Formats: sequence, C-alpha cells, structure tokens
Amino acid sequence: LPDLAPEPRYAHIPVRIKEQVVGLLAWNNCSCESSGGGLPLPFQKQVRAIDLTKAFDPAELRAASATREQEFQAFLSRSQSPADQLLIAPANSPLQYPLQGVEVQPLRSILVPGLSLQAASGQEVYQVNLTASLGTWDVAGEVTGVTLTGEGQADLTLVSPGLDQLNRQLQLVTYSSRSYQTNTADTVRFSTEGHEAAFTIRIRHPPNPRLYPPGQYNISALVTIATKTFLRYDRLRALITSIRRFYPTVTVVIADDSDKPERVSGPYVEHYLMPFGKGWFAGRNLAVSQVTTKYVLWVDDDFVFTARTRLERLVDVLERTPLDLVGGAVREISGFATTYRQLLSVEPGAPGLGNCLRQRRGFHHELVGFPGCVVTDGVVNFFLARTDKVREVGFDPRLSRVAHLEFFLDGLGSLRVGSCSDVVVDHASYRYPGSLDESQMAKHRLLFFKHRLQCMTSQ
Amino acid sequence: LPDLAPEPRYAHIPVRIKEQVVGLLAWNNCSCESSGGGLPLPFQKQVRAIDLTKAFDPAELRAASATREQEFQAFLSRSQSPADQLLIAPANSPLQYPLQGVEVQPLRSILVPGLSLQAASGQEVYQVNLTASLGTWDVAGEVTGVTLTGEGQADLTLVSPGLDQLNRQLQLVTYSSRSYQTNTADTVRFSTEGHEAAFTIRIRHPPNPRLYPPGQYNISALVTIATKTFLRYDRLRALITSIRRFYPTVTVVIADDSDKPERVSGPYVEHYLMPFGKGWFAGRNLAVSQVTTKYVLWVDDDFVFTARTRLERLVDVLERTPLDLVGGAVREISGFATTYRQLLSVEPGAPGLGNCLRQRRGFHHELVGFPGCVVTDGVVNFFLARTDKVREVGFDPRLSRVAHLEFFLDGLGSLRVGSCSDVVVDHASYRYPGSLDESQMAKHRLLFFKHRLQCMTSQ
Ligand SMILES: *[C@@H]1O[C@H](CO)[C@@H](O[C@@H]2O[C@H](CO)[C@@H](O[C@@H]3O[C@H](CO)[C@@H](O)[C@H](O)[C@@H]3O)[C@H](O)[C@H]2NC(C)=O)[C@H](O)[C@H]1NC(C)=O
Ligand SMILES: *[C@@H]1O[C@H](CO)[C@@H](O[C@@H]2O[C@H](CO)[C@@H](O[C@@H]3O[C@H](CO)[C@@H](O)[C@H](O)[C@@H]3O)[C@H](O)[C@H]2NC(C)=O)[C@H](O)[C@H]1NC(C)=O
Ligand SMILES: O=c1ccn([C@@H]2O[C@H](COP(=O)(O)OP(=O)(O)O)[C@@H](O)[C@H]2O)c(=O)[nH]1
Ligand SMILES: O=c1ccn([C@@H]2O[C@H](COP(=O)(O)OP(=O)(O)O)[C@@H](O)[C@H]2O)c(=O)[nH]1
Ligand SMILES: [Mn+2]
Ligand SMILES: [Mn+2]
Repeated sequence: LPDLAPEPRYAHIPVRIKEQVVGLLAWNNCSCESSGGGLPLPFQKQVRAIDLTKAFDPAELRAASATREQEFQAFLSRSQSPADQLLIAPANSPLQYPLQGVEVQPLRSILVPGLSLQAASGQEVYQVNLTASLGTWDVAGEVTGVTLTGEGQADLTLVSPGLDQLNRQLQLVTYSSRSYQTNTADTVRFSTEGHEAAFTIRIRHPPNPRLYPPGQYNISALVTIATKTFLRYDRLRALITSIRRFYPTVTVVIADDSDKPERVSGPYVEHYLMPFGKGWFAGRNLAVSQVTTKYVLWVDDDFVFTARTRLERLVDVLERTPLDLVGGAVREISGFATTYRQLLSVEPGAPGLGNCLRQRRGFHHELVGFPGCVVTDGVVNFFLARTDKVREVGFDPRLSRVAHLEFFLDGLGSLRVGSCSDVVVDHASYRYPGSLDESQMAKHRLLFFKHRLQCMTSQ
Repeated sequence: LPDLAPEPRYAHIPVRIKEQVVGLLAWNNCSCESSGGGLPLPFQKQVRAIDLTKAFDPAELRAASATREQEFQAFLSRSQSPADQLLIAPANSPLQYPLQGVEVQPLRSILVPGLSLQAASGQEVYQVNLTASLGTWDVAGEVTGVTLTGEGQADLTLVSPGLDQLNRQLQLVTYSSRSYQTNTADTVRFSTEGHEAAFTIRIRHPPNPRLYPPGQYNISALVTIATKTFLRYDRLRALITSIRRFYPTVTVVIADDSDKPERVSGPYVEHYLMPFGKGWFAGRNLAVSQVTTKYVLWVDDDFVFTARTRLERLVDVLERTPLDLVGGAVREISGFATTYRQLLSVEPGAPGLGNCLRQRRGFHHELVGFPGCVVTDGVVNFFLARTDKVREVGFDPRLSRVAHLEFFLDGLGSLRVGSCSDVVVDHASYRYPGSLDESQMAKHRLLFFKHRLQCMTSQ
C-alpha cells in the first residue's frame, strides 16, 4: 500500500491530494468487470470477464487459495535477494562508497571501487570499519602508517594518523566471496564515527552467453521451422511443399500426437511421434526442444508459404534489434490478414485473492527503424524467435488442448515481442477426444494456480 | 585489468604490495596445462588439457574467433543494464535518496521512497531538481508553499521558502515509466545547488511465479521420470519393471531415436519416437519438454531401481532447500557407488582468446541439515530436479553423441546443484552410428564458440 499519510514530524504541513496522480499508484484492489451487455457500440470494444475462482468448488477453492499462498511464499523465499532490499543513502556523511555496479563471482576476489573517507584534514586519527556477511576483506597492499585489523576476516578496521594514508589504503581494499552460492548478494556496512553506509556486493556468475555460429543471412543455418500436427496430414504436406518452394534446405520439425500416424518424410524433415493426445503445447514444447539453430519459426500445420513469407525480413528484425520474438501476419483466403497484436498486463489484487490479467488488442509503440513493425506483448501463431528464449519460457505441456496467449503470459516481461505486418503467411481455407468444457475448466484452474490469478478480462 | 598504480594525488605515498592478495585477483591470463605425463604418483591427480582451438584449421579458427567476438558483443548489448553501472555515492551531500530497492513495472507508477534534502534551516530558499530518462515525475499531493515545475515531465523542480515544506513535498514524489521495455532501468539525477546524486529505478515485470499444486509426498503428482533409450530395449524394460516395483503410477517419459523402434507401453509410460540418431542431449531435451510435474527424475536406460532408490528423500531435499537439482548415487554390480560430484569453474583469459574451463572432482560444502549431501557444480546422471530449471538450462540438441557435464556447464551459475550419497540406483552390468572423433571435434568447436572458451582442464 502507498503511504500518503504524514509522519507526526510534518502533520502540521497541509497537502492537497492530486486525484489524477494517486490514481496511477497500485491500490492492490483490482477486479475484472464485463462491458455492459447488449448491442455493442461503435468505437467501444466489448470486455468479457472470467472469474477463475469459479473453476473450483468453494470447498476446493479455499484449499487451492491456501496451498497457492504457501507455494508463492516459497517462491518469494528462493527468488528474493539482499540486492532487492530498499537502502536509503544517508545525508551528510564523509563516507564515499559504491552504491551499485559492484559484483564478484562466488569464491573470487575484487578490488572494491570508490571507497573513501572525505573528512576534515588535521584530526589526530582517522578510522573506518568494513563489515561483510558472505565474504572477507583484505588489502592489495599496505600503506605505511595505516593500521589494519581483521585482514582476511568479515570485519576489517583501518586506522591512520593521516587521512591521505587511509584513503590510499581504501583504494586497495579487496572483497572475497567465502562461501559458494550461485546468485546472491552481500549487504556490506562501511562505517566511521557517528556515520554508517550500507551497500550491496552482488555475488554471481556471468550468464551463459549462448553464442550461436552464423555458420548475408543463411536461413538454413539460422532458422528451423517448427510445427505441430494432429490428423491433418494434407495440410501438413501442403505446408512442407509450400516451404520447399522458397526454402529447400530449411529444417522442418513436426511434432505429432495422431493415434495412427502417417509417415512424414522428405529431405530436411524431422518427425516426432508422441503418445496419442499428449496435446497441443506439449508438441510445441517437443518441437522447440529439438531446434539446434539460433532461431525457430513457429507455423501452424494449416499454413501456406507464399512469396510474402520472407523469413529474411524477420531474421533481420531479430539480428538488428533486442527483440526475442517477432510475429508475422496470417492471411485468410478472404484476403484479410491478422497480426493478432495483443497487450497482456497483470494488475495487483487484494492480499491472498491473486492478481487480475487484462488482455486487450493493441501494441506499445512502433519499432523504430522498421516500418509496419510494433512492440506488443503477444502475436499470432506465425513468429520467428530466438530458440533459447522460447525454450526458456516454454509451452507448458499441461495446455493439452486450447491455448495460445498462455505462452505469451508465461513469457510476460521475459520475452521481448514484436510484430511485422509485411511478412505474411497464408491460412488454408473427431479433432478433440473428450470434454472441451473440462479442458477449459482445467486451464482456468491451472492459470489460477500457476500465475496467482483471480480473474481475467478479454477485450 | 587491475590497476594498483597511484593517481598523482597519492603517488607520494609508499605502498608495499601483498603478493598473496594480488594473486587472488583476475589477471585475465588463464591457460590450460597438462600434468606431466609418465606413470602417475599416488597422491597427485592427473590433469589433462584440451586446446579447443586445435579443433579448427587456422582458417576456420580465425573465422570463428571473429564471429564469436561479434556474437558476444551483440549478447552484451542486449543483456547489459544501467543498473549494472558503477555509481559512487558522493560524500558530504545534503541529498538523501534510495540507493537500491526501487522498481516499477513498465508503464506504471510508484512513490519514490526516502527522497529528502537535509540542508540546514535558515536559508531564504531551497530548491531540488529531479531528472529521469525513461519516465516522468509528478507528486501524489501538493504542499502549500512549494512551487513545482515540470509536473508530468522528465525534469521536475521543487522550490520552497521552507525546508520542512520541500521535504514533505519530496515524500510525495511519484515516478512513472513512460516507454514500454521488458527489463531495464532508469538512472535518475537528484540535484541541489553544488550537489548531485545518481540512483537507479529498475523498470521490470515481476517474475512468472510458476507455482505447482502439491497435489507426506505424492510422488506421482510431483515427479515424472525421464529417460532416453537407443536399441537397449532389454535394459529399458528392466528399468520400467524395477520402477514399477516401488512406484506403480509415476509417469515414465522415454525418448527414443532407434532406427527400428519396438513397442514400449504399459500404464503410465509415454514413448516418444525420434528420427534415427537425432541423438543423446536431444532426447534428453525432448523428454524434459514433456514433463508436467514440478520435478523430473533423470535416469539412464541401463539403470535399475532398488529399495535404496528412495525418491521421497530427493523430493525432500528440493522441497526443503533452495537447490534446483539433487543427484543420487549410481552403484555398480561390483558394489561401488558414485555421486560423480564435479566442480566446474570458468577462468578469465586474455582479450579475444576466450576463457578457460577447469573441471575437477569435488564439491563446495556440505548441505546443512542433510547428512551425506553436498553442494557441487555437477553430479552423475541420476538426479531429481525442478523441471522448469532443467528446461531453462536445456540439453543442447547439438550434443548428439557423447556429453554429460555440458548440461552442468550450460547451467553453471544458474542451477543450484546438490548430491546425496544415500539415494542409490543400480547400474546394470548398437552404439551410435558415425565417427566418435568427428563428434568430439564437433563438440570441441561447439564448446569453443558457445561458451567463449579457449581451452579446458579435466582433473
Ligand atoms: C548455410 O548453412 C547450411 C546448414 O548449416 C550449410 O549446409 C551444410 O553444409 C555442410 C558443409 O559445410 C554440409 O555437410 C556435408 O554433408 C554431407 C552429407 O549431407 C557430407 O557428405 C559432407 O562431408 C558434409 O559434412 C551439410 O550437409 C549442409 N546442410 C544442408 C542444409 O544442406 C550451408 O553450406 C551454409 N551456406 C550456404 C551459403 O548455404
Ligand atoms: C497423486 O497424484 C495423482 C496425479 O495423477 C492422483 O491421481 C489422479 O487423480 C485425478 C483426480 O482425482 C484422477 O482424475 C480422474 O480420473 C478418472 C479416470 O482415471 C476420471 O474419470 C475423473 O474424471 C478424473 O479425471 C486421475 O485419473 C488420477 N491419476 C491416477 C489414478 O494415476 C492421485 O490421486 C494422487 N494421490 C493422492 C492419494 O493424493
Ligand atoms: O490444438 C490446437 C491447435 C490450435 N490452437 C490455436 O488455435 C489456432 C488455430 O485456429 P483455427 O481456427 O485455424 O483452428 P485449426 O483448425 O487451425 O486448429 C492456433 O493459432 C492456436 O493458437 C489450439 O489452441 N489448439
Ligand atoms: O548416448 C549416450 C548415452 C549416455 N551417455 C553418457 O554416458 C554415461 C553412460 O556411460 P556407460 O559407460 O554406462 O555407457 P552406456 O552403455 O550405459 O550408454 C551416461 O551417464 C551419460 O552421461 C552419452 O554420452 N551418450
Ligand atoms: Mn487453422
Ligand atoms: Mn551405462
């Protein structure tokens, strides 16, 4: 909750609230409301609310809400870092120190930058006390006249009859991580008489750079095409034929959970057979797991490559921008094309209820330098993406049936999504064993749990 | 990199270098050297060096080093943040401000905590300037007598004849992210006459919590067993039989790239058929892509569950500790068991050469509260792990033949690994087509590129 109330220190100062601004803050009170029903108005779009709590019996719901709270608290505990703690720099300290930007790998050692004591010259003695909790301090060299206590310990003191001596000594302080952890931080204390500063040294490994060999744009080397089929071999073969018309050696990975699978083969085609009805997002997951190239192109099995499906153009966007995923446009026989550019946002709910997801059509802004391309949160099922980022988000195998934006919501904030309308694929002009209704309730329960959601509006 | 040379300000101050401490710093000069050959001596362990550069013609090497540098620079550019920049807090400033811990979601708004001006009373006027680059400032409420300039702009000024007024006004300052980005930061300027502070607001989404229903421990709900087989149906059936003796309803996912696949079926078994020789790590990747449970158990197809193979115990470690992956022990028919606890570290090499990997047997420290369990970097191919972390690291499908520790190296720093000797699986007492030596050269070139490695020592 944002606290607008005056501390007693300033209760005597009058303040007129800006409603306009207080409205921008997080009030942790979200809900999901439907558009008034009836005949729709021009310009206005109809908003439909889903109450995810209605996917459970209220008895079950209380159980779910409890176990979900427990799992969330667990999640917090594993994920949160001393570097995420709110630290306020004090005013009017002699203490100069690094506030951010200081990092060491577990069990290694660094010179600490920018440590200094800017006090008054003349004072008989000058002393600074450094405290760590996951490391130890030492000096790269000893300054004549500075006395050190606790070299190679968690607590170091430096004391000097000369201020220039002390400061030069500080320029040489080293920090060492003592115990192995993968990704954490030490909140160190730098102090002198009547003054205290807290700062954080991050203890972590450099990230896996996951560098791919370019091996201009070699599409066969850079891109693998991934799809999932179920009992639609005609569409699938028509797709592969259409791909081969423009890209003869690009790999096509096909996941398939058909009951009696047909043989799918040809040069540069890889067929994966799954247990019957394992599902949609699982085949998506399977297909992506097999990609060896920097990039993966998702297409549905009922799509058809044209001359408008210029993958070079998508490759270009990913090569030249920080995007992770860039969607094309899928065009009907009717000549209408969609980019299905979607915005997803999660809004904070009351404590223990969970959050509210808002989906609405749209985008954030135009992608500078690339006309017809925008940045949004979700796109249609025709996209090129960095294989690694896709795998990193995943196609949750639990979504066995009806699912699309759930990938983009799993990816929310982690995946940098764009959408280009000029790269176009065609959509070609008994299929679900069991209760769709069940699958839907199942999905709602899953989304409720997995994302801590109470409800959602679709728009 | 380390500069120990004095700025002219202190060149006149004598310093005696501590060799033992300067020795702890990164000198960016690593190499990989073999133990002297000849007959081994009883206490020494033999260290073998691989020069990864030798896996290429001088032509190929120059090409790959260039391309690798390019891809690395790209990687840096997409990954690095203003929040990683070194900031030094100045001494003797009246400016109090948040040094870390302040974060807003893209396009959202927060009260900035801890802003104030601790100047002395008695001045005729007090003014502060706030500057942002990816956001704008406003106030939640207006203090009588404080003049605001730039409300809703990147630059805000607060001017006041009263210091208490200014500070109350500061308590109400709000920051708003203006442009949509997924994970970045704004470095703000807080300023008053003759004084400047820099601090960073992180602009990012809260992470996907990825909560699992628990469903003591329901192993069928929590754990899926994953394996990969190739023409070893007898071992595989022996494995499934052995599992079913202790765990009748735990799902077993089997990836299989046999040329002539046999039927593998029975309750709770899922068989995945792959193109012949698609490979080792790919089947591993495939199997994990199909796991729907919080946890996955990796077992080789030649393993055999006994009464020692008590998964509850592994489940327990992951439920009660921040580990992501916990390896068991694999016992030979000879009665010897291995946990294959491995340490991997990357050491900085000279500019443009790449880094050195050191693998050595060992662990970091004992896992407090769990006798016989340790924290290490790599383990044997019997382990329970959080599915999501396994998928996040990946079994690179390019490792089609011989690979094991490459998963742990891909995960290095990202995966919290442990190993318990008391959970024990038996190893039972038609090889891949192609050239081993080719695969090995291939893998060397891959590791050279992928991980920016020049060389490695095995120990
Ligand atoms: C663009 O990338 C593709 C894919 O990486 C390159 O094609 C691949 O090139 C290698 C040779 O550099 C081929 O390997 C050869 O395979 C045959 C067996 O098929 C074997 O007899 C040879 O000894 C050799 O290993 C590989 O087959 C080939 N793959 C494809 C998709 O055809 C391609 O050269 C790159 N450049 C351009 C400009 O296309
Ligand atoms: C431990 O976790 C497993 C997870 O599979 C639990 O078993 C599963 O429980 C669900 C819900 O009760 C069963 O669903 C039902 O299946 C029948 C058909 O088999 C169907 O008619 C119902 O509409 C419903 O979908 C699911 O089959 C079952 N899976 C099995 C038996 O392996 C198991 O109950 C948990 N154990 C305990 C004691 O908590
Ligand atoms: O098993 C599937 C196949 C597709 N889709 C989604 O539905 C779209 C396809 O819609 P269409 O009306 O073309 O149905 P189709 O007959 O092509 O499956 C895809 O883009 C997916 O996002 C789904 O949820 N499950
Ligand atoms: O296709 C494969 C199968 C296994 N392994 C690795 O080799 C070990 C198995 O060694 P073993 O001597 O038991 O050989 P196996 O005949 O069991 O494959 C595993 O634990 C894996 O890490 C591999 O590199 N490639
Ligand atoms: Mn369709
Ligand atoms: Mn074996």
